[PDB]
Amino acid sequence: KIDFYVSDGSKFISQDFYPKFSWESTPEYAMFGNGASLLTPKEVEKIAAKTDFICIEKNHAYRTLEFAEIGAREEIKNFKAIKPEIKALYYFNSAYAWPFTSYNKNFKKNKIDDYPELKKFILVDKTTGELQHRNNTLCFDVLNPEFRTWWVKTVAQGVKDSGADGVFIDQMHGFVWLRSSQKEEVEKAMGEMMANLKAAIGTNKILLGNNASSVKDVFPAIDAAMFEHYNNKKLSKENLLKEWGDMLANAKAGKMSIFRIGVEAEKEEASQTLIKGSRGESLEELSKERLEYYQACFLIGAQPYSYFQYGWGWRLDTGPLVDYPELQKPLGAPKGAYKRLHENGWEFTREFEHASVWVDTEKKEAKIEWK
Repeated sequence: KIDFYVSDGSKFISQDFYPKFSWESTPEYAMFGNGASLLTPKEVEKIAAKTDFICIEKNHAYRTLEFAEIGAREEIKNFKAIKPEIKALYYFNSAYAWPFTSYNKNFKKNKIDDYPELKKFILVDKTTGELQHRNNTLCFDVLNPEFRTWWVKTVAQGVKDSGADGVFIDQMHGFVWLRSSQKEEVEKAMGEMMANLKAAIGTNKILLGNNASSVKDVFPAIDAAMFEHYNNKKLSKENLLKEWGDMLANAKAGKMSIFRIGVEAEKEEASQTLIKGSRGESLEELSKERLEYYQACFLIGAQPYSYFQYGWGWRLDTGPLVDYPELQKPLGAPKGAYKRLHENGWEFTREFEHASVWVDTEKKEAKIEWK
């Protein structure tokens, strides 16, 4: 059992441009943005002391540095100055035309008709002739080849401008539910756009596909994938079990996995009715109560170059600054694959050099015993 040992006895072959990795403690990925401001230097140290593998989210500091990719560029620079080994990822959505970057600034209801060349990249509602939207965010059309070329170009420009080590690509679906008859064409178009992005990107850049581990046409192009656990089904005992096999398959293919948990996805009765700072306090408390269970779920399936993300959202103030001491306890190399304790139960165990993991994904209990 070596630091690169895959749970099935095979060996992980990292590429040279990948993030640092070790089993010393629970490996951590942090992903965050704050539309309001840049991180203070103290906050950069807090996050940089937690993670060597970070991603800046869709609107970071846009309200004070005008454009999200300028926010990202600022954090890339601040983190790498103090920790040159840190990898920092840009963010870009494949589907929702968030107007936070310079690249997307014209996808607004007051600017888009000044840019007919860009409007043509968007899905139109056939009955009304109006643009499809969600809270007035428009929808890219992956079936449109001029859009795919523009998008690849735009993503590469953002990575290059920001100096990031790669990009987190969010959304895989291609709004297929609005064009269900062309599901096959949507899926191939997505895979093709992702393949073209990987080729256009510098060959030392990490391409991370959110929820892409099982997206057959996209998998060949990505170096990394996130498991986002955005709903109840994703958190089901059956899907956690599936995901452990997916993490193995990612490892075998040379790819990184991010196992992200946000406790907001539980819809715990604890948060019902609450708003503002009060809702925040309840979600933080819930993250601290649930950490052992969710840490165990990751550890059961952990492979080399897999990382845990934790909190209760995607912001600077939903986890990265929060002290979770169990994520810093000594872990060590795993001692082989997990075990399903007995047939048709949902208890699983795994042992590491400095810890024993038990988790019941049916009754949502866990115990990590630290040595």
